[PDB]
Amino acid sequence: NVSGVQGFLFHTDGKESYGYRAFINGVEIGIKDIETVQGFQQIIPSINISHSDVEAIRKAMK
Amino acid sequence: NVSGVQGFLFHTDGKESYGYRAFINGVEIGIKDIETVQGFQQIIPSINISHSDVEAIRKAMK
Amino acid sequence: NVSGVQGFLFHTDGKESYGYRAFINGVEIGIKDIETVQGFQQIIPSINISHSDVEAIRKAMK
Amino acid sequence: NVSGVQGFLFHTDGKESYGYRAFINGVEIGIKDIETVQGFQQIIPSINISHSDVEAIRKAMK
Amino acid sequence: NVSGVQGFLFHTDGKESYGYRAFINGVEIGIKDIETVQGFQQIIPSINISHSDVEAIRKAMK
Amino acid sequence: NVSGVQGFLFHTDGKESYGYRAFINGVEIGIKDIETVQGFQQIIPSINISHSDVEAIRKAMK
Amino acid sequence: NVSGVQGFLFHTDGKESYGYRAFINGVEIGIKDIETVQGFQQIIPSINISHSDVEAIRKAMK
Amino acid sequence: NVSGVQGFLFHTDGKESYGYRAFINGVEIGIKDIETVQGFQQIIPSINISHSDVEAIRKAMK
Repeated sequence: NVSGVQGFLFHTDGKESYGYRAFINGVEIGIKDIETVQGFQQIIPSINISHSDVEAIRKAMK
Repeated sequence: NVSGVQGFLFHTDGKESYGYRAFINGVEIGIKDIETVQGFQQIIPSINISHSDVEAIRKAMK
Repeated sequence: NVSGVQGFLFHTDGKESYGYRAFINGVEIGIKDIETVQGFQQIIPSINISHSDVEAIRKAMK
Repeated sequence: NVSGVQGFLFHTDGKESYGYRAFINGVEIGIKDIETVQGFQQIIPSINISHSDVEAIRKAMK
Repeated sequence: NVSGVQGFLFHTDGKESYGYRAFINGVEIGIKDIETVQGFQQIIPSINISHSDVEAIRKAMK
Repeated sequence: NVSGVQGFLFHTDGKESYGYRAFINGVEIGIKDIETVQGFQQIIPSINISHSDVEAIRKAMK
Repeated sequence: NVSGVQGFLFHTDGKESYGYRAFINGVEIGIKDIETVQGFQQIIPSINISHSDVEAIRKAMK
Repeated sequence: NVSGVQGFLFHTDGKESYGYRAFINGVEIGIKDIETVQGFQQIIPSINISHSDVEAIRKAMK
């Protein structure tokens, strides 16, 4: 993996969107623009996580 | 493995269901929503574990 | 190996069964239910070890 | 990966261009010349990042 | 290598047989039963080592 | 990678040549002879970097 | 590499034989029996080194 | 790479030959015999390095 990035994008398609976020090298960030989502989709996976589950996933990606 | 996640989802098809859970980077979490299960099934395996065996698996998975 | 598990299931088909056990990440456990055996067979190998040899294998997986 | 380089080029196709930049082994640099962009595109990925998201990516990429 | 085992079985086909033995994660053990030999042949290689050479191999294999 | 070398050759085809250089295992060197360039091109990549960008790349390969 | 062995067998076909030797996990040993040579040829490479060069190779495999 | 060797042979086809040499696990050695060159060409690459560039390569290869 030449990119130097490990992690994933996450979002929900449920009624209660939080937009897109990512874990990148163990750091959680918000992604504001569509362009950046598409850019990182070239190099890391993009999965669905419901709003109610984000807190637990945060615990495990710490 | 670009995702930065090692682990697995687990559930039982037996009578005493505990829903879905996962080990994610050595942290055990409960998973509240179907969308999250399907999200993580994109990047980690999903296996069956009896209610009766979770305690021993917990011991191995720190 | 995305599962975060290294190890193997072991059992004997000799007259003197000890059921199924596993080394998971260097930790020995007993597996009580058939469902759990089949689940872990999705991600780690499953080999035969006679009852008389388990003590030596324990020494080496310590 | 024989190059000894992990990282990526990034740029925006939006209105507020910042040219090309890169993370190379966790160091952020600006890239002044087209020849260098084309050189590094031989060994590292090249993705789109909005001007608005660079600050968060910076935080993840140390 | 998902098994968490690195090592090999060894035996001699010469006149002074010592049965089967193995190095498993740098620990030397004797193997008492055919079932165990066949089990481990599923996950580690099995080679020939003369009785006369075991002492030197021991020195290398710590 | 059996060669024990990670890095790359770099040069510019711009008007202002600095000849060939390389980062080899994090050490920057000049390559004076054509024979050596061709030799290392057998084992590491060879990319273009403009003279104006070498200073930044040096910073990141430190 | 599941064998837990890194190294090589070496011998000379020059007039001045030293028999077979090996570096196994950074430890030099002599191999006395043909059976052991053939056994290790299943898992590590077997190359030619002249008697006059063994001293230098020893220096580098230390 | 099962050999436990990382490195390369080097020589020059220029007028000032130094014979064959190698870096083997970060140690530079001279190689006295053709048989050894052919042996190591089985496990490590063999490249051209001008007499004039050896000093710089030495600096990188520690």
